[PDB]
Amino acid sequence: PQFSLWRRPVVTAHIEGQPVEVLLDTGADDSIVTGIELGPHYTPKIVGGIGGFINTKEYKNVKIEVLGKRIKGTIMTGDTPINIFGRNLLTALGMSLNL
Amino acid sequence: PQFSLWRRPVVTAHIEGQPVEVLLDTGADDSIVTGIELGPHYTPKIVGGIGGFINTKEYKNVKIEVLGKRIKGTIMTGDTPINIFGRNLLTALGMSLNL
Ligand SMILES: COC(=O)[C@@H](NC(=O)[C@@H](NC(=O)CC[C@H](O)[C@H](Cc1ccccc1)NC(=O)[C@H](C)NC(=O)[C@H](C)N)C(C)C)C(C)C
Repeated sequence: PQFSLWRRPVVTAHIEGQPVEVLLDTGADDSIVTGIELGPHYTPKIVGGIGGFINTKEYKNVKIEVLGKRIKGTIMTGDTPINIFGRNLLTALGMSLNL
Repeated sequence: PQFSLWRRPVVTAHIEGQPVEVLLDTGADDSIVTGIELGPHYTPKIVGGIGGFINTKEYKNVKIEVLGKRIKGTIMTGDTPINIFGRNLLTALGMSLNL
């Protein structure tokens, strides 16, 4: 898998069985997703960026299958315009930015 | 170079001579920076981010020297909390996201 980046690096991930489209973001410290409900045990958290900050619901031990791999990881749920797979999951997949 | 992503892929860039700390961002289609002076021949653009939109001044063909390569591209000036070098400049550098 190599993303040349001429187009957004989006891929399909299965987060606890749900297919979700996701952007591979090296500029994101965390992974935020909308549209999937992961349940009642989470930690309110806040994440910020261009535009401001949003409130998120942080989940642990989330089962995700992306690019042919199955990893367990932390996902945040919240008011996001696009689903993001941040650096915490990209390191878990062994993905790297190269020049 | 290879940037594994255990820490933020922040690098040093010179935008028309001016140095600035920049985040190489695959989740950014555009490059937005702040604290750099540019040529008042800009066109107002709007840029969306996590939780919001900010007012931007768009400059075309700005000369940039980053990661030892000289490049040219559109950079947006705005009150961004993080200086971002998006895909328009990453592709120009020849960067790739790899698994
Ligand atoms: C916990 O600490 C934090 O929250 C840290 N924040 C971060 O790490 C945040 N990183 C970030 O906020 C880094 C920026 C992200 O990569 C977003 C992703 C995005 C794309 C499209 C639409 C919406 C959002 N890109 C953008 O905002 C770019 C400028 N937008 C665009 O390219 C538009 C869509 N053309 C994440 C929370 C998303 C910190 C740097 C403040």
